[PDB]
Amino acid sequence: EPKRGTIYDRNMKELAVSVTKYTVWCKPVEVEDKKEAAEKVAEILDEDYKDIYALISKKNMALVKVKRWIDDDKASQIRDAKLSGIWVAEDNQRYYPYGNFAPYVLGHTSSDATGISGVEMQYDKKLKGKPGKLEPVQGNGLVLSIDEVIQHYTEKAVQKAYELNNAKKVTAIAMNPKTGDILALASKPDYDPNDSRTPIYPYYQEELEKYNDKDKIKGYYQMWRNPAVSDTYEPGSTFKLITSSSALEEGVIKDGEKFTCTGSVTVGGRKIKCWRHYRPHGTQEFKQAVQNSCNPVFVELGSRLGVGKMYDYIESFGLMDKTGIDLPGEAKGILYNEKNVGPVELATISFGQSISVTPIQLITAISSIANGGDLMQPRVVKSYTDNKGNITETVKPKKVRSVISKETSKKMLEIAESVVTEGGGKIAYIPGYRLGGKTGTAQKVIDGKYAPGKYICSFVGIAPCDDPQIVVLAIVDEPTGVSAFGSTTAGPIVKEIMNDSLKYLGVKPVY
Amino acid sequence: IEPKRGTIYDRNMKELAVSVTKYTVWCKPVEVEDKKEAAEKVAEILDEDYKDIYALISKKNMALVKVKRWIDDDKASQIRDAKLSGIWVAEDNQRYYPYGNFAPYVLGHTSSDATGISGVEMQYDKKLKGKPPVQGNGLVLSIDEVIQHYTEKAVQKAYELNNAKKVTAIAMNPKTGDILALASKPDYDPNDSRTPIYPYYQEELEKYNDKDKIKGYYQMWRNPAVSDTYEPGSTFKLITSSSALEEGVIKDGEKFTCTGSVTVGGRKIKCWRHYRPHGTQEFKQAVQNSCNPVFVELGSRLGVGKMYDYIESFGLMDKTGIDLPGEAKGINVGPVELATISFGQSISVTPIQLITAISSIANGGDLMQPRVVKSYTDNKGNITETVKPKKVRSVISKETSKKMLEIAESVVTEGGGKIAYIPGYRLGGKTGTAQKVIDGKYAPGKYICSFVGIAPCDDPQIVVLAIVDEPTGVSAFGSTTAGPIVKEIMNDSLKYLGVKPVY
Ligand SMILES: *C(=O)[C@@H](NC(=O)[C@H](N)c1ccccc1)[C@@H]1N[C@@H](C(=O)O)C(C)(C)S1
Ligand SMILES: *C(=O)[C@@H](NC(=O)[C@H](N)c1ccccc1)[C@@H]1N[C@@H](C(=O)O)C(C)(C)S1
Ligand SMILES: [Zn+2]
Ligand SMILES: [Zn+2]
Repeated sequence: EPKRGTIYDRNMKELAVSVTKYTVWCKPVEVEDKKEAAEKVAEILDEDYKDIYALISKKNMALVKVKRWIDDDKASQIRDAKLSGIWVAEDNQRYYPYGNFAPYVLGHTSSDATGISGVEMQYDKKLKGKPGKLEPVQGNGLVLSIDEVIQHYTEKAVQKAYELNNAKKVTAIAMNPKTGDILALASKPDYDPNDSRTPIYPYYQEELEKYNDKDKIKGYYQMWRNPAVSDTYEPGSTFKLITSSSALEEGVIKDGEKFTCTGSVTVGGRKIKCWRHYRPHGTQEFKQAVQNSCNPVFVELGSRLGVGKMYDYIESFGLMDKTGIDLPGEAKGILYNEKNVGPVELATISFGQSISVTPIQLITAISSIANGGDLMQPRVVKSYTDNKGNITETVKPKKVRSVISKETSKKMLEIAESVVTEGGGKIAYIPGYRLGGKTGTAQKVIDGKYAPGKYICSFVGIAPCDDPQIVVLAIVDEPTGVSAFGSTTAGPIVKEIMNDSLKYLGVKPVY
Repeated sequence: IEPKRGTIYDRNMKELAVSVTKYTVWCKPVEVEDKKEAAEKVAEILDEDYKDIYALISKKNMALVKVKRWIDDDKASQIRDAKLSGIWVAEDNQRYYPYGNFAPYVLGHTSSDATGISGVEMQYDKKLKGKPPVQGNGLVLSIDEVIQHYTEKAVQKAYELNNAKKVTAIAMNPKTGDILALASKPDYDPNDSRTPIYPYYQEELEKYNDKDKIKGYYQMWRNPAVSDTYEPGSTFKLITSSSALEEGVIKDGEKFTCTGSVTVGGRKIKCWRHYRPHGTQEFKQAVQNSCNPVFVELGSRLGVGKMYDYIESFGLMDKTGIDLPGEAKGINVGPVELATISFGQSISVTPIQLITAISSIANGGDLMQPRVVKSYTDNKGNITETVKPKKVRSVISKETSKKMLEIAESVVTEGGGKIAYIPGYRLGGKTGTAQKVIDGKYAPGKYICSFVGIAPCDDPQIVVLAIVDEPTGVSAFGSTTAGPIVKEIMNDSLKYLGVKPVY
């Protein structure tokens, strides 16, 4: 079996490496004195007698693995023990040196070192070594766009929010909007790629004993599923950045136009309420309606666009199609067919309800607003290496299309900054770093229906808005026992990741 | 009449800088006998505000007033044909750069009185100036406009891709010391030398009060390739290696062992790749893997004495004497400084010093004076004199030169330079990554990445130094940032130079 190629972060830190280890094997029948062998092996390996005894006493199993991937020192003690029916064999370990880290990027391999999830699978052929015969050649390596420092800050912020919000799931993606490079992708609960079948979060512990042995592979695939690329969700008010960009690009907002909030608008015989319908926003300039997250104003902009223009921009921002991200099992969101869209559906779409997207779709779309209107193909793999760590080839950023003009982009970045300085994203304000973004709080869809007390809260951030270098999307899925708002659950995630990442990146503060 | 300057040509006699005859409208106010009637006519012809023209011709206290500068020949004979007593037109030559925003750090530009204030325009101001009208003598640059276009294109692409503070590339003919190309982004347009054409310069000029704007101008105009110093990083291992081999301190088939670190006194210098040490290495392989411990050992075997002699001999302590203005001269810790110096840290050079040093390795060991001016012409475009290639000294033997060219090729075929590999073209070179020295202190997340290429290594015809200064949002390594710049320039330039592929 040949070693797989090494997977590096963008600073050439090893994230996944094939290392030559030794495994302790046993044929029970060939073991003369089982208590004696168990005690010798147990002492060498530093394991409890009763556990090693239970392994080498096994019935009807002709060949038993006693312990995988022991170091050379302990493997030499086993050999030199000269025990019967007990031996050591060379065994390639697929080792992930940062452990419970970036599992939904890296993925993992089966027993035979075949990639079965994440980058390990997507680039299985590129990573595979060339076999030897009774010497093997290590496979070519990969350099990710992922930065282990930003990934750490992302994992840390997401793990904190998961505990604090007692959430079903917390997910964050950090993107370079200029290139579409993923800097970080974290979701909790997650798994350790060093031990892909051992749940390390109670949630997955409880989910794996709702399956019999025959069907446990289904529970494993559930735990290995990348929520950033495979799950869909109604994005809430973050989609108001899409509606705003579309409205400004189409010229449907007059300069100095005042929009009046009375707390509701009637469409299709239904009242669509402002969140603050008890205390109407009254007269608003457009900037102030985004700051206020005033639903009726977005209903009006949706109507001025109509179903056709609205669906053109949704398609153009990439929200009806896979992003083409180089990870396995991407979904493509859920949207009502354009020609069956009624007035109430159109009105809700205008503020991000009755449309489902992946997190990757939504961050990719928002990144085009932060990149002069250019939609980029997201990617995780930036470069290929030989088996000695030498770069052989690097991948160019791919511009898919211009969604909006440079002028609309600049106006939107000025509006996004004002949401964080003057509006509903104030919680995420960092002095000197010109953070912009938008919050969402959306009732959760389960089996095509809106369930009660179950929300998805999100915040998308862009920094710095004068020259965007990082976009962060954080999603808190079903926060429990807390103020369930985008600002209070997800805003602190984006603020922490932005604060730590911009200082790591050396972004100069401007006060 | 300030006479026409000499024309500046590329080496294929394409015009890069030429004086063109325009016309200026003059007034002697005490002879405009019918002022606002005379100023109504001139206002239309020149299309002026009817007031701005009157205001100028009705000046009580001036013997001569310039009405409008650099007007076209139609309007010149229109003004002559109106035969007003106090108003005429005179010739007035304008400097034009037909390629516009192209090799601005080589060409430079002039002030309104046709005096050169940067680049070749200033360095050769005397040679270019006309007789007071006889047009001045012209220059033929070593610059090739085709290779310059390949260099500008590669450097602009890298500037955008890497969101860098700056990208700089020099192409040199190692046999002659001739500069084939010198480009840097951001740069400026010598046709309009005070209007920033890059956001970066738009920002840096707005930081000065209008009164103090000159420090801003001279910052936009500064040629980073001759005036800016930097820490070369591992490209310096080509100097250290050449020096080691020339002194003979490397034994034939000697093996060097990497275990992630060395001990050069109590202080232990570690390798850059101590996570997976390189193990046992032929010298070739130490250079391919850029193994720091090996170059420390080589440094120790030379001593401070011989190291500093070789550095000086390669010209790295002295100006090159390139014929451009404002060249930087450039910038204690015992065996520890000696150790770090061995791979290009705590040592600062200009890009022109470094490419000149590497060029001597690629030219059988002959250090050459670099030059941008190959020939002089008359005022009619005939060549009168060619500047001879000037050897400064032999730094190493043809033997050491051949060994170093074999190693340089192996860096690109087998080692850290693989990104730049072109089938048939025998490229060699070395990557560098350094932390940026600012006012003497290393920063955080601030790297200068570089790649020096030599091709073909069996008969070198071109050396290219590419430097990406502060790449942003991307992996900061010589190979990924600077390697594609050299590859692109080498690919386009070797075909144009008519280098035959050998498979
Ligand atoms: C966008 O997400 C909007 N959300 C809604 O209108 C929901 N139907 C809602 C959920 C919870 C409470 C009230 C309404 C606006 N943006 C939200 C946010 O920015 O957090 C909001 C709650 C301010 S309303
Ligand atoms: C030569 O430039 C060396 N560079 C360094 O030792 C820097 N201190 C460094 C920068 C980034 C990461 C680790 C160390 C060696 N040559 C470089 C190159 O060829 O680009 C290198 C990164 C392989 S280390
Ligand atoms: Zn409202
Ligand atoms: Zn080493």
